[PDB]
Amino acid sequence: KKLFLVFWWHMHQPLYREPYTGEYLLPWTFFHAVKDYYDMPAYLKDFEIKLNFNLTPVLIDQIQEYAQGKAKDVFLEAIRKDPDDLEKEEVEKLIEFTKLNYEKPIYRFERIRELMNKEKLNREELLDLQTLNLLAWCGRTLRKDLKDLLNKGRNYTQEEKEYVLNKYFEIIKKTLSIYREIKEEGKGSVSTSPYYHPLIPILLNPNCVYETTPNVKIPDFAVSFREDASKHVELAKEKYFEIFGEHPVYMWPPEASVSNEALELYYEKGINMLATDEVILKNSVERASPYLRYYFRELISVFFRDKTLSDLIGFSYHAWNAEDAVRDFIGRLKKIHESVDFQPVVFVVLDGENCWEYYEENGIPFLEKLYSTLEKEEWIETLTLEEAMRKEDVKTEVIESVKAGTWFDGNFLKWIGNKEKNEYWKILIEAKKKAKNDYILVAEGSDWFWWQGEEKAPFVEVFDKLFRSFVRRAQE
Ligand SMILES: C[C@H]1O[C@H](O[C@H]2[C@H](O)[C@@H](O)[C@@H](O[C@H]3[C@H](O)[C@@H](O)[C@@H](O)O[C@@H]3CO)O[C@@H]2CO)[C@H](O)[C@@H](O)[C@@H]1N[C@H]1C=C(CO)[C@@H](O)[C@H](O)[C@H]1O
Repeated sequence: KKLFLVFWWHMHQPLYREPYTGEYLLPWTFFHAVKDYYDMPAYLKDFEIKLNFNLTPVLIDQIQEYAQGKAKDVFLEAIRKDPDDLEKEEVEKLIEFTKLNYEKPIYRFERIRELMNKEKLNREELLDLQTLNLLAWCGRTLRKDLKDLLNKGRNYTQEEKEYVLNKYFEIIKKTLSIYREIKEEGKGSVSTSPYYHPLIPILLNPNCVYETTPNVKIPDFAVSFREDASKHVELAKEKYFEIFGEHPVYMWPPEASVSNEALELYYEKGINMLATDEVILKNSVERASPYLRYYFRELISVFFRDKTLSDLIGFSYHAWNAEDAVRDFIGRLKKIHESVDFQPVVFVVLDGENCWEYYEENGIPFLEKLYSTLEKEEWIETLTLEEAMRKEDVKTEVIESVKAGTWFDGNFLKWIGNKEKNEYWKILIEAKKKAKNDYILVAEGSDWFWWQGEEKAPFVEVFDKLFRSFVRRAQE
């Protein structure tokens, strides 16, 4: 009697490329590419387990642009330059980026603490600030290859910085290749999402928000987004087809967001299985066990992630020592295994790149111990999405209706329902009436609405510039 364990690591960035200048106004795609997007699948080179991944099409587009040498990344240019060539504005951006990241364990260099205590930085201090920002985002693979430069911690030269940059771009250039490799080796399945990571249930029917939050105010949706919802899914199938050579049959719904109408759309577009959140299941059925494969109206298979386990990795275990965290996680799997007489399917589904910066050593001791342990546990079998979808010795249940929501409290309030978020929807609605090109799809991404109207969101001015620039460009 096995426990079936399914990891599904979701990878996404919104489009940081400003459409009029072509400039990447934030470096987050570059930094998560060199830290996470190659290294997370590359664990499969060292550990005999299965791991699955979601890649959004808009993330893939940007990874490609960086790999081809065509991304004009303004923050990265401030890092690359000799400090004597830095603009006043660039020194400020560097310092402010450091301030934002200063307390994360991956930034634990005493030299960074020194540099932020200084009133004015000379050329050598700015080289250290530049290079330590780079090295803070070093991924597992190059953490081994560049170990000696990392331990130096100070006194970096321009040549050493450029060496690190070149190795980082080598990692980016091999990123799509490693997803193709682990896929064709059967070591993991790769899914995608609707193209720009929108909230499909809202695009199909904004009234679905009242299924969970009847008191919310939303703007006047005087235009239909139903066709755009279909386009996000169809364009995502095409982008995935181009990269991996087949149409995707697994999709991760952005923000775990489902509704009865969204599930119908995914079915109509040929998607065979998706996953969503345990809160949705609890809101939708009485006996809400996440350890079964569900069939929505006999149309499409649905797994509900184990929210506790997913949240322990995503939010809890950074505050734990690595050995104790793995002990805790394995202990919880043992409890699940002996809590049922059938073989439970245990989906662990979360962002694949955002939690690690808060762990010691970028989460590498944790994942190395976790994967080493799982590799050898005889009562656990990790599965690909394909194996989970087609496995015969599991329990199943039919579901006729879901209550529309997301994995954030089972509702849509993180993206709609206050004056500032509603203003973005109003802007989008107005622009859609006059839209002439697919930049309107870019502006439908969930990310713009998440950062709008929030207390101190970092660089929200940049997200705002991007959203409004895409909305402007969509009408031209
Ligand atoms: C400002 C923020 O930008 C970057 O964050 C991006 C994430 O890295 C991406 O993975 C993507 O996240 C979305 C997920 O895919 C989705 O599943 C859901 O979880 O929503 C996410 C938000 O839409 O897109 C993000 C940008 O939209 C950057 O990587 C990240 O570090 C930056 N976070 C800063 C913000 C705050 C306050 O919230 C601090 O807590 C962080 O420490 C800062 O680094």
